[PDB]
Amino acid sequence: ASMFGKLREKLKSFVKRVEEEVEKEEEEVEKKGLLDRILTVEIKEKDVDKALDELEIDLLEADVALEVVDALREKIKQKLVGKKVRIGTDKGKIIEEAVKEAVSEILETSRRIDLIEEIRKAEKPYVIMFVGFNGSGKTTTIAKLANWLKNHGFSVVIAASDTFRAGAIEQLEEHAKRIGVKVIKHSYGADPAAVAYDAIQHAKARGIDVVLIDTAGRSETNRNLMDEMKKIARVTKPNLVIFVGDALAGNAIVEQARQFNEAVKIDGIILTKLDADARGGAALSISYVIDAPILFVGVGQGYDDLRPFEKEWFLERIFG
Amino acid sequence: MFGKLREKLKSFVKRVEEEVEKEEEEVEKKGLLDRILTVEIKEKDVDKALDELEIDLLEADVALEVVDALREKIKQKLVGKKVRIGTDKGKIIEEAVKEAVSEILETSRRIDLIEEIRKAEKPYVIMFVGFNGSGKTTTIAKLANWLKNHGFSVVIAASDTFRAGAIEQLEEHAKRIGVKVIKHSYGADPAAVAYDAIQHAKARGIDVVLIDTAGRSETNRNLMDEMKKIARVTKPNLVIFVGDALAGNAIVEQARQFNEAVKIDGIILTKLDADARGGAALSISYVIDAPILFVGVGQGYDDLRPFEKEWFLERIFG
Amino acid sequence: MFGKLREKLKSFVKRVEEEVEKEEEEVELTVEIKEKDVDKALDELEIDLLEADVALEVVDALREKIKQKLVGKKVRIGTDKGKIIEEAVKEAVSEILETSRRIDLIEEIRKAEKPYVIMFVGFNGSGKTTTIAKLANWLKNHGFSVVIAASDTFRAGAIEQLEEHAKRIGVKVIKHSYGADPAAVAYDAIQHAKARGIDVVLIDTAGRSETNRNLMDEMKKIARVTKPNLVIFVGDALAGNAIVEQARQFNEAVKIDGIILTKLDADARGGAALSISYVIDAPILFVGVGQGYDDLRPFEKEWFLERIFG
Amino acid sequence: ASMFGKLREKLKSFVKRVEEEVEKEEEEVEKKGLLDRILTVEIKEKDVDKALDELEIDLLEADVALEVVDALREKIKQKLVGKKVRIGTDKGKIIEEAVKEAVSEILETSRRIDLIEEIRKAEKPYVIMFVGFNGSGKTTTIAKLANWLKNHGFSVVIAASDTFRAGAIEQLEEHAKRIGVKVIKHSYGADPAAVAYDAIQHAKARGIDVVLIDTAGRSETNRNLMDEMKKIARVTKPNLVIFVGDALAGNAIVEQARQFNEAVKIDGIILTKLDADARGGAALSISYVIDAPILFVGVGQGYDDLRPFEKEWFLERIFG
Amino acid sequence: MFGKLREKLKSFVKRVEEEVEKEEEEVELTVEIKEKDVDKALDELEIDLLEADVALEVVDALREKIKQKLVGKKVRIGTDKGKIIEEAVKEAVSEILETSRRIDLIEEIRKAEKPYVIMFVGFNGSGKTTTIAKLANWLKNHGFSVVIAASDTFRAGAIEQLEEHAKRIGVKVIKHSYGADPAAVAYDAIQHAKARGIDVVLIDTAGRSETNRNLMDEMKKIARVTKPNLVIFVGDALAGNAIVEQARQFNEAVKIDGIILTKLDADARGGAALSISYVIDAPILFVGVGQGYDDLRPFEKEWFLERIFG
Amino acid sequence: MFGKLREKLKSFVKRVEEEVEKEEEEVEKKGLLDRILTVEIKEKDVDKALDELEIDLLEADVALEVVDALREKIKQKLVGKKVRIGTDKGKIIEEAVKEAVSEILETSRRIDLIEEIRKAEKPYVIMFVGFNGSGKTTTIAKLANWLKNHGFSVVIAASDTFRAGAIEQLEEHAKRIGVKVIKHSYGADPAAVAYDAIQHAKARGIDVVLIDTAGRSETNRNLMDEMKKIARVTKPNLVIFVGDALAGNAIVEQARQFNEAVKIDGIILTKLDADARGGAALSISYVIDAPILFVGVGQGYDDLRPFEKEWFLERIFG
Repeated sequence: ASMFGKLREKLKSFVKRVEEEVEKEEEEVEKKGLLDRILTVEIKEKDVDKALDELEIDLLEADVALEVVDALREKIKQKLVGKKVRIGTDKGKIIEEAVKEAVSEILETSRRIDLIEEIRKAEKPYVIMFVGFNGSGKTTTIAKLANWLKNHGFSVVIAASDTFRAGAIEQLEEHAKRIGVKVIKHSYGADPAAVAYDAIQHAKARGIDVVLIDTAGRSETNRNLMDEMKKIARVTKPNLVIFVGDALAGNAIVEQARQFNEAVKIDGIILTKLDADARGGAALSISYVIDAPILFVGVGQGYDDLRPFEKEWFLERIFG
Repeated sequence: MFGKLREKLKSFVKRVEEEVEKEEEEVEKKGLLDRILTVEIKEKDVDKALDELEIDLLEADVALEVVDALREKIKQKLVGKKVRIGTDKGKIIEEAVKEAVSEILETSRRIDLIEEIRKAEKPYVIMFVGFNGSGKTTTIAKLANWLKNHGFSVVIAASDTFRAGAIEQLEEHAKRIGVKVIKHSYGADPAAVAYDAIQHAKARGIDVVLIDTAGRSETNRNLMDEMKKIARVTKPNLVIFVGDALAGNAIVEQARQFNEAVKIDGIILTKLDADARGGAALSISYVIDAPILFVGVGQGYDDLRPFEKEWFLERIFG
Repeated sequence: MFGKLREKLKSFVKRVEEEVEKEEEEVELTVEIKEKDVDKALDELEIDLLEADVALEVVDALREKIKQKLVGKKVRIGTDKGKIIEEAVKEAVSEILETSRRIDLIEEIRKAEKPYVIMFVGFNGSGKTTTIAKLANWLKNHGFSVVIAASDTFRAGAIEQLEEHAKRIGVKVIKHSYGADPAAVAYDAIQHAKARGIDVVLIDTAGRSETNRNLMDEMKKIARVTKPNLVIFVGDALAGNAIVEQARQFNEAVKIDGIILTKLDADARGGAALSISYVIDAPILFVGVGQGYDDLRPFEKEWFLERIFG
Repeated sequence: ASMFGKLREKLKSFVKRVEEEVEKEEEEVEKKGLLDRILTVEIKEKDVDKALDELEIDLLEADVALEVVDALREKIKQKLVGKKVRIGTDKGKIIEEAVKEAVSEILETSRRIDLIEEIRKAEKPYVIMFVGFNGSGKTTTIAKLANWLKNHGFSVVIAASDTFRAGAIEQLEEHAKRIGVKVIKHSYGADPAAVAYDAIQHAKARGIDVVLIDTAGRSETNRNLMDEMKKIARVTKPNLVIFVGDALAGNAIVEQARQFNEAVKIDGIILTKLDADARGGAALSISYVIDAPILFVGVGQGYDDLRPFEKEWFLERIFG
Repeated sequence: MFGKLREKLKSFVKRVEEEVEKEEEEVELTVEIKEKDVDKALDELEIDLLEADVALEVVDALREKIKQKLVGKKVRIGTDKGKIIEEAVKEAVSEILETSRRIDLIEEIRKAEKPYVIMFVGFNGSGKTTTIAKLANWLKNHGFSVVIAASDTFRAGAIEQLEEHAKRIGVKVIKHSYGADPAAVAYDAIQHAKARGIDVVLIDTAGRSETNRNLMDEMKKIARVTKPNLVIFVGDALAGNAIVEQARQFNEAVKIDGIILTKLDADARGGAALSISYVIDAPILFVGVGQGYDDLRPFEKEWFLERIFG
Repeated sequence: MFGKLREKLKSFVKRVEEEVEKEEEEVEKKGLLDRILTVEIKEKDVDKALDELEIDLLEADVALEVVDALREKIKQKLVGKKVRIGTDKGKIIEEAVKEAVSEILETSRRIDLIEEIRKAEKPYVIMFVGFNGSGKTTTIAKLANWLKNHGFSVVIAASDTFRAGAIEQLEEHAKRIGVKVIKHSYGADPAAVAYDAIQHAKARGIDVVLIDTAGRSETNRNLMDEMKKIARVTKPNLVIFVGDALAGNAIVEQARQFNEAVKIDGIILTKLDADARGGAALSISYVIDAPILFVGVGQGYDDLRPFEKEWFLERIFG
């Protein structure tokens, strides 16, 4: 549980800095003998500004996207400046509350997504396309989501559209064998869209609820991964596009999502290896940047270690 | 040769046949054979088969754009069509497919090379684009020969300036057929060399200028930007994309890339005689909306042959 | 130096001179230069210029100017045609070097609310790191306080070199740990300058992409964070087959305000140096003509023209 | 503790196969009515040979070096063939005992090394050179060994001869700061041997017991990592050369050690991330191939998670 | 086909013929070829052969043989010099193709305790995978049972292709999971062949290093595990600037017993094909002269010589 | 220029001085100044300083072999040496260092180029080895000029067959000084071209053949094997390694690699005038046991200058 340790440390450091400025403000009032007229201080811009400048530095070093750093700064500044604190109250809690609110607001996307609700109301099959670079944990995630879907009453078939990774496909089939879901695949190096469109036809004929599409995570010979993704999305017309990312790649995940998003619009996000994320700045940033909710998080190597995302659990982890 | 594509078009016909058969058996059931002599193909008859054809065609390297256009050209040529109960549906259905494929090979311009040249103010400038290993260099030698045998004078610009090997090869074949090669020093500016060739052609009253271009980015780097610069400077009458037909997994995407930089007027496919798949070759004209002008069906100078849509269709449908 | 450029401009002038003489000797009070006198020479000039790394855009603008100055120009018989033609050409070249805004660095710093923030862009090997040290020295010698941000965070070597030079000339370098966020370091440096009333902050930036993401995006991020007063492209004049394309690329991401060309003194072709300002629409501010600190010289259009013609 | 799971599974499978052949042999005796004359069976070659052929296949797939596969086969064959088993005894235990012995014999190197004993008897400083490719965990290991050495009464200095990795050096110094040991370093890209020779001079003058040399784990521009290692070894004349390897790189660790060994002779081995090794074939093979004992193993991310190697703990892990 | 080789051998013959005629016409019962008659032509032959991909070792051996056959040779006046010289040259070339042991494959299989194990070595693109299928077909057509080990474990594509061809010709392929240990697969295949009384096991191997370790080491490991009856190098005849070096490399790790050259029919230079057997000291066993199964032909020295001379 | 090396040799002298001073102060203590006029340098006086010099020299790019040889040549030139109490030790100590450095520059053969050529049976064949960017090509042009100005006829073989750029450059400079360049087509066999050059020289009675060689592996590939093949075929009288002196982190290791393939007889260092470090330049002759023959101290033809050990020592010790 050194989880989000670096983010937590920088937010903690900000709170302390401001707290100490507020404390000087109180002592000034006490010293000047103003206690016969005033028992509160009003947080001023000079109490926060340097602390805000250093938070910008610290958060950028902690992998927080610039956009999110700016949104956080202004929310906090707006919540604090002019805020009245009575001498002898816990100023730390008042300051931390503003930060916590700002962070919580950062986690809001213009759409929450109830996966089960979305599938139930939809004309079957409900088609989910996965995007992401190799190493993100896409393949395992798809098996785990299949398991979760099945455990919730839905039938599922998987399209192996990662056609050039015979290893990944073999893995995919072993897991799918173990959970009783079918994998549709063609020959090595097959056309990814044909494979997926095939899995869709299979789903229609056998009345399967959900089609999950495993995709490639690198470009093969002359044609962009992004182009291939657009072609799969044109052919399969997904109900939902999920971006998969490795929480440990703090230096790349937001940018990876940005690249995919420009090609095929992301509806939802899944973060793997989150339990091992000792930093947290990227994970905190991604929903905001892509304006898409995090649907699931990987917190272990077991099938039940793919958990639906809960905002409050995430905040608990950041703040303690 | 095109066997794969032909295998797939063949099985689609078979599947539609089986559905039409059930349509007839259905008429049989209601004991209406005594008064109804025809059934009309319904969408329910072609639908699953069309989905299967989409799969099959994508796996055979047919571009998405073309697969979608084919589905609709066919789906609409069959649905509502009346067929005679008891006859062989095979001819009829295959006919519609054959038509759809034929329309797919229609581009918005046809190009009569000799006619375009004669009417044009000399020199007529032709720019070739394409990646290396598609036989661009040899193609340019062959096309030069062809133009001469039709009475045009020709000069070639060696604007593939970083490939000394290719340039040597080019001068050989050019000396062999009595055509001049204009070249500068190693690593010269491609546009400068081609512009130079053009001034020479004006001065000496040459009919045709062929610009041999690079087929890879140099260190500087970008191939597409280099092609843009050459087109800007030389203002080509005609831009021809050269591609190796055996590269079914690439050739269409190659053309798309060049097309975005400099608009392609015509296509030449090499090694087409050896193409036993044909999805890409079938796709390229539609995707780029440019006619295939010649095809390479051998290693002889006279194996670069004017493209005929009809020969192409025959090869497909056997 | 600019030898190749000079040789081809000279042949063009002599080529037209012949046609003009050959028209003075067609009369026999004035002779008029005609289109037929400049065309073939212009076309050959185009070939020659392209071979000397002159950007096409610049080649075309030169054609246009030379043509509008010469065609229809009437000159007295007996006069020196070669010199009149060359003067036209020289005017054309001089206009090519004229940018939509000359820039007085010192004036811009003084009239600006401190700190004046300069962001450098360019690829590695362009002399960026050394150039920043020299510019810092120059700025100090005109009585400005200076601080340098080591935002080239993945090159421990270049940062040591920077710190050594800076120490010599009494300039502080701000740096974080290895591979730090470049925008964070620059922002930090700016907060310091504010706190210390420093006049100038120089931002040293990466010159390659990391196992990470586009150099171009990184530059945009830095620019957003620091809101530079001035953005300066650094380029190596010997890279005639590259620098103009380099600057186009950068200019696309973050608008360039001025150019510094290094190793200019060794440039014996010059087409690229002649082109770069016109193409990016930014003045050349300093040129590097040696390895000494005083070898980063403020740029003079005149000096450049003299090197080109004679 | 899916630790060494794949190796364990293949050895288990071998035991079962032979056990079933022995069981048929017993039933044959019982069936033929020979119980009035014989109450034991003698394991024959035909009882083991196919099982031995499949063990060779299985062990090669489990990353066991060929050399070790051959040694294991012959030891087992020799222990089993002609072995007398009384009907009604536990044949499984008898067969497993032979396998366990063979495996244990495989772990014997012509030298065990008592590190503390070696340092105490030596003219100070005792110089240890580390070799290994990047990603092996060399740098962290050196800090941890420094800690262990210090906790055992020895003073320690570290040479930063990994001169081109400013990141790794910074890490190295943070850890060394935390445990109170000095790091000697020069400028970026400095000569690795000069740095190490410098740390040795420092050690002589201040009477430090141990010098640890952090080395590069990749070739820089034109000159082989192996050449650089030979040059460091010529200059520093180490008392001990330790090869560091990432237990998770089952496909490479034995070969990595082989390459280094040919250049500078390895005295001892350290395996990191062993606790996470779900295979075990390489770890089992390395001592034998290089004829060098494993001195320490990494079983966690804490400083006390670098543990002295014990053969019996290793066998316990393999067999259960 | 072998055109380049033919052209240069022919010019050498004609060059010496002149010197010999020019010596018949110096007498006037016999004329003796002298060193001064062959030297300059030999030196020019050396240049020409090196340019046609003939290995230096082979060029030198040819010099030696041609020289020992011609110098001091006395020929009757009136005789055809060109033909006598050419016969010498032809003998030299023929000896170059003679290896320290011709090999009768069928005989070796029959007289050997089954299974006879063949291990193939070579780099990707040499036609190894296709060649193994064709060799399997050939072996079956002579009444041997065959099984193939898919030890090229990191190429899912090539293994599918293999399995397709093999299925056509009634041959089983043994394979494990993706990226399996190559030696393990081959050993497995051998245990099967034993169990099933199969005559021949063909081992298909990798033709590049993985994110792993040297192809050459992998080949040694496989050879140790399988103790091949025969090791066969496969090479693409069109790779004249590579194949001999390829075989040297392999031969160094695992001794090669024989060679198969593919695409031989398209080879219009031939220097490498002429060289490979002499250099590695192994016979060429089969040549690929087309895409049909019957286009893997047993190799005939005579056939090769006829293609070279006429 | 060589400032780094000079900085380090300078500080070693200073450290030995300080120790010798303590030796004298020690004599002072025992009140023996009245009868003893000299002290002899002991190993305890040079030891720590020699360890420091090892560090300093390694960091300055001095090869290990040379650092070790220097330590011993010095340690043995100083230990046991008597110095005069009260004088300046600086001259004395520096003298020993200067000597050690001088011996380090001694190779087992000296090479008089003109003399070796005159006595040899023509053509005298010289093979150049080295990696690209070390100025091999230009060096060969300059050396050609020099040979001519000393009355030798020269032909050059263009065996750098895959670099059309370099070959053009070479022909220019060669035409400029009236020397012939023998070349074949692009990508020709280097040994064939050089052998060809040699036959030409015999035929036309040329004194000297200079073989321009490749400086990188081609796709085939190996550079060293290619050099072996060329030496085997051409049987060089002399093999010269060319290296850029500014590459202090590489040049010695480059020479080692070539030396292992084909034994180097002499060395030419380019851009030496710009070398402000000098550890590598100081090291190379010893490591390879081959004399530096010429040095490049400028861009002029006459800036390729015969090497003089004495000039070199002066440059170091100022």
